Amino acid sequence: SKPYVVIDIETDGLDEKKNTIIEIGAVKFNGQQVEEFNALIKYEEKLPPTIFKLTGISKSLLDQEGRDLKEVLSEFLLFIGDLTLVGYNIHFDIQFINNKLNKFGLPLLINKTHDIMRYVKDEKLFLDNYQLQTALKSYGIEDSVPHRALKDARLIYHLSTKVNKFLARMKE
Ligand SMILES: Cc1cn([C@H]2C[C@H](O)[C@@H](COP(=O)(O)O)O2)c(=O)[nH]c1=O
Ligand SMILES: [Mg+2]
Ligand SMILES: [Mg+2]
Repeated sequence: SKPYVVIDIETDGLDEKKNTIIEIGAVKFNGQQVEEFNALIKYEEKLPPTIFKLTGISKSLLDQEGRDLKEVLSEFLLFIGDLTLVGYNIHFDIQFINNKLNKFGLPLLINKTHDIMRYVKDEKLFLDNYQLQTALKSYGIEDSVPHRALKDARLIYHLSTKVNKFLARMKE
């Protein structure tokens, strides 16, 4: 019943400093209903075709639909406000987002956070592994993970509504 925002990003690599954000997505429960945020990011580098393999995102898509990262980050800060942020291995997203906020002279995140993966690890002890895809199956969600920011955030949000220990902490 408390508001929260599930966040997810896609990147061109794993290094918060040297790699960059190519898509941001978020699903906000504002206390009454759901709202959504999503932007692809303009990109001037060489996207490792392994990124194309994983996400389906190409240079052509970023050129055609991408938006300036600083502008998008400013809008993202307005969308989340000071609400609790939720994710799946959320430190990955926070490390990238804070690195780029700092780079552009924007405020950094000070939001409280909850990580659905932590709750899954404690509830589903016998999972083969703890990739998001594996966790979803364990809770009766058979969707394939597309590795697109808003689509993944929707799946994480759906998962959040099925993890009782998380819901108990967010109640009231
Ligand atoms: C799964 C995976 C992700 N990544 C990067 C690119 C993805 O956009 C970003 C976040 O992953 P994700 O699709 O699960 O949300 O991390 C890699 O560089 N190699 C990988 O094997
Ligand atoms: Mg992710
Ligand atoms: Mg993703």
